[PDB]
Amino acid sequence: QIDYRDVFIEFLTTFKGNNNQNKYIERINELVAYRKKSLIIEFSDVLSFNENLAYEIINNTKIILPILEGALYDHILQLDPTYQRDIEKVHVRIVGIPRVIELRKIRSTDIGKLITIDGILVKVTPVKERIYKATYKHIHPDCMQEFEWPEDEEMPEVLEMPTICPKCGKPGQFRLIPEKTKLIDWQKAVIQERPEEVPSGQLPRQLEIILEDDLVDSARPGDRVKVTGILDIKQDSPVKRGSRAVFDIYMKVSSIEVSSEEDEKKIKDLAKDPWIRDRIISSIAPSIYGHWELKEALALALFGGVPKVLEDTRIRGDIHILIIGDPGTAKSQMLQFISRVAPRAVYTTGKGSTAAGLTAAVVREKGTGEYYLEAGALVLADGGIAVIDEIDKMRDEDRVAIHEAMEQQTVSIAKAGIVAKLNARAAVIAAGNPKFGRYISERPVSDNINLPPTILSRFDLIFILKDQPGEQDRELANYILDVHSGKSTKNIIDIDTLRKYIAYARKYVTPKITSEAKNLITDFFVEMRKKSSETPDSPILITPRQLEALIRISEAYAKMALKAEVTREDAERAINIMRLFLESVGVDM
Amino acid sequence: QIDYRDVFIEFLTTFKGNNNQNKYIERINELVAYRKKSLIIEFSDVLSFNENLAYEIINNTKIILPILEGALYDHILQLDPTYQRDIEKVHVRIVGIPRVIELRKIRSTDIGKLITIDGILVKVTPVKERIYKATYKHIHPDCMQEFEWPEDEEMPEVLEMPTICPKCGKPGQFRLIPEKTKLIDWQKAVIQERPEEVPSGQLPRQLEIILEDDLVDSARPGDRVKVTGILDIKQDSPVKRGSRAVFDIYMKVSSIEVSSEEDEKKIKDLAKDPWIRDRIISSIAPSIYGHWELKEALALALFGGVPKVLEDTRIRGDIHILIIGDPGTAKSQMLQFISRVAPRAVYTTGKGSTAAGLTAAVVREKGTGEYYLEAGALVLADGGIAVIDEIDKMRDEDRVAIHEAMEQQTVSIAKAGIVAKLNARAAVIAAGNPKFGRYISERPVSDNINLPPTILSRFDLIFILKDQPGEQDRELANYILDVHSGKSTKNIIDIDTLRKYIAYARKYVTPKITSEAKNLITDFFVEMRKKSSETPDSPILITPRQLEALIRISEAYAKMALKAEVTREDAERAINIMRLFLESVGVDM
DNA sequence: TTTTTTTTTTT
Ligand SMILES: [Mg+2]
Ligand SMILES: [Mg+2]
Ligand SMILES: [Zn+2]
Ligand SMILES: [Zn+2]
Repeated sequence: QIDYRDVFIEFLTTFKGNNNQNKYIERINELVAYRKKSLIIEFSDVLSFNENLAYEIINNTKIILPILEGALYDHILQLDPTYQRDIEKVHVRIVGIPRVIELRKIRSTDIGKLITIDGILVKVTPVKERIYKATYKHIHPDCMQEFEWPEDEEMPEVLEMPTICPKCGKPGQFRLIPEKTKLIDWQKAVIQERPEEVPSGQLPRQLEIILEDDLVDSARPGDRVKVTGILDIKQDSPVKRGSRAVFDIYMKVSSIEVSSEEDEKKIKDLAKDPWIRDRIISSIAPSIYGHWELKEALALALFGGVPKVLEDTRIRGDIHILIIGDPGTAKSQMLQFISRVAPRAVYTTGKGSTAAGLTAAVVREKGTGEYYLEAGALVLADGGIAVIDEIDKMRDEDRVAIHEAMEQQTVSIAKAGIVAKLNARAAVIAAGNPKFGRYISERPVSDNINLPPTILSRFDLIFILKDQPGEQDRELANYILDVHSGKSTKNIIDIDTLRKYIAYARKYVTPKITSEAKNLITDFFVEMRKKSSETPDSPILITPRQLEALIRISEAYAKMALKAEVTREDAERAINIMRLFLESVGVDM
Repeated sequence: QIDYRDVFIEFLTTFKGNNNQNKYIERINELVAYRKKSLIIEFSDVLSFNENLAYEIINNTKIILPILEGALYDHILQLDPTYQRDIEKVHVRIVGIPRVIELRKIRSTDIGKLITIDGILVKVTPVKERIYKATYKHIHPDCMQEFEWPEDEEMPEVLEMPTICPKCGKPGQFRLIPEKTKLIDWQKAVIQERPEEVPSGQLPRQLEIILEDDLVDSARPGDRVKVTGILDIKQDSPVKRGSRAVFDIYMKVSSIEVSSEEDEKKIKDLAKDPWIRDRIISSIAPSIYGHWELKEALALALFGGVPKVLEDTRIRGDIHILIIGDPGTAKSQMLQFISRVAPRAVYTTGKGSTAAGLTAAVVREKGTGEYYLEAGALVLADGGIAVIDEIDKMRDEDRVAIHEAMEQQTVSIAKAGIVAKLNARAAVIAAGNPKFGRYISERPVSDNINLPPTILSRFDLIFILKDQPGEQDRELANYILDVHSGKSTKNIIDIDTLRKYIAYARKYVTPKITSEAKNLITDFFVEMRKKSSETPDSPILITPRQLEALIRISEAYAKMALKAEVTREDAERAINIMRLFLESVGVDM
């Protein structure tokens, strides 16, 4: 019963963070500048400042938020009167709730309480409008009266029409007036539990969440998010009894977090090391012995090149890697590691995927009867990495559907009266086996690969892996047994901070090509083309695409060290890595 | 007539266990400490204590269970007052009901009586909420009153709305109030009769069961369960009568069990025998003469290895066995025995299965038109054993769908806008015939097996069975006729005990590799690679997977004797069994 | 009819 608005104001105005700069007065300072009508407050901060205040938000969230939000609005008005007539209400979002519940463990006792759920966003609906205060006209020749139907109460989830006119007391028919109705933004989304918490032999479960007002379009499908809000039962057709007094539960989101300053200096400290590139390479798949050249190639694909957008066309900035090897060469283990360290990645297999599922699917809604597009794997991976294991097992008629997405980075659909074009700017990493399971050194490269030259030319680097039992078996066996014994390699960058390093580099680094790097790349390309003409029967063709691979690889090397330009050292590395690629496919220089 | 609450309370406090330890008193505090809010009792113990109490439960179940619930709740509160305000209702479940009825023999006379049914779970729905006490607000300009609609009575299965407002006596509009409504967890499951109970030439029958409150998520599909509760008729769509006074039936589950301390003593006593490993092997398929190396191999697959989960990757712990042999070599008979003895096994046929059915299928839901996922055979066998008979009869383009699930133990689907990953951690045992039906000694091994090297490397052990007539025919003929004569081999562990032994071993034993075992395994693997390179023509490749096979087999041998360490003795056995596998495929050592 | 994944018969 004690007043908390005064406690809120002093907490907001007076608070000391770890940085010791009064974090919480800068957020409200930016609140009036950009007019976002939403404030983020950490539960750890309010708990430290006032234990009693933190509890009251947890257990009395229903009747403490409108009071608390009203106090904040008055303080905002005092700071700047211009906020009036621009924003009517300001929302306060609380994050970091200790009450975290697994999606499968939700029971009846959790209804009506503020909880937090971690999951994967799979579906988003277009933004719509919801009525919370309607206006009606009594169509009865004596009334012609206007009244807001739900008095001193917002309109419930199910729309209800008045039966007795409050202005005359007589029944009849009522007409809604849209221009006098108050609306609010409304969006529906579906949250799926993470594969980590799925029990054995069970399919994952899904939960429906509702986003309103400024929370709409705050995330995209495939993201990993944490949602805080209140659970409630869902009503769809209350008019039809139809027995079965059983309801499903939904969630009203109060705040959403999508998966800080101390990370910047931590990343900058790593880049200061002159051997940062070697540290990153050594940190790729620490459980795999050897394969140093493959680890270097996979590191480049994670960073990628610099895309170019021009007046008339655009140039692909992503790097594609293809690996062919004998079974048991740990090709899949490295691909699994890539899908974990990448900030955004989609893992698919050759046999378990279709052309429609990879790019886009045209699906007909049974109710409406209209066709609409469904995002494929490549579309969902835009701006990230796409992994296609067992690519050689895909049907050739089905594999050609990704030819344009791999180079033009677009998906074109002309089906069922729908013509559309979707961006698919995603790097592709693929693995497969030779034609006869294992590579045969007694036969040419032409029949060993068994892939059309069109798709091969789209890959920047192609590595052929040969399992040759030699003198390294003892070293390999010792390394494997140490892994099984729990021994772990040291002096490596862990997966969590490595993911942050890649995300920062891909966002704030854009290397430029210098004059000295141009000469080295130009000379190598001329020699590469001349050497290729010696053998025309090989299925590997040196096209102008290979020249752009040199540029992309060179930029990726500079981006690893957070450099602002491509020097001659990066060009030398780019030439060296492709020399190994050419040697593997049988081209010697 | 008389009150049994005093008898019930003293029954728990005065009952004596097997060794006079009062096996009910220590359950009460466990319920209090863990707040499990559910207590189970045994009918035979109740019958052994007081015959009158047992009859009243078995007959007047609908009027004595709430009475015993109240007495139990009072006894908990006095034992620990803190139990209040956390659990407002405690359920008591009775098991071991003598009234057992087959699913196909249910008649109208059994309706409303406490009965027990044994069957197989097939379908489970997501957990929902059911209203048992609602709150309404009369939307009439004069009432604005809130009341609980069902007075002194639970809300029936049909959602019924008040017609006359009790607070004012007038009809009108009533609005449900979810905040004041009381809910209860609700789940729906389908149970199927056992295959051995189905009459000749008919499909198995199914029954619908309802699980509520703590009984939700009590089992997974494919389990064998025993459900006890009251039968009742199902009212689904009573809005329109449409004649047809015929109704279905459903069961309200009161207690459920799936598929003990006495068994642990028996299991531990068996492991004390030094020759337990040989005793266990002799118990595998007692009706099959010979094939000692195959029985030993099948025993290892039942126990398996130790899966390793690291911060960046995970290692398969299951063991895969492949058998190729001439027809009539009892391959199918031995595989059928494995399905019976394994705690969780799925039997499939190569011809009677498809790629979608083995791993996962995307099906368009008819009600909404939206695609969703259906678990395949491998997913349903997670944590168990998958048996694939006639693997050679599968289409090659269709058999490759299980390559990922057999090594990475995952299933990836990218179809119709659905991207998902599922765990398929199961062991695969497969059997098949050579290319020409029977093994041809003239031709090499490569054309006899007729399988790609990729799938062959996935199998830890491969055995080739040759039906060669010889001097052993008389011994085989005598053994078969003795089986047909009813004679049974003695000194073998029964199938029921063996299943319990395997389940205990797989849950509480995690062997570790010692230094001595590491040296023996490393030396053998190096020798294997050197020998394989000398003859680069065999269809078997010694990949690094073979090294991990030795580790998994070594752990399985230690796990068979409930040993916590892998001594040198287990390494020698693992090396010895692998030697026989190599000699079978013609790889001399 | 139409696109899609699936089991099935039959164009
Ligand atoms: Mg692989
Ligand atoms: Mg057979
Ligand atoms: Zn009126
Ligand atoms: Zn009333």
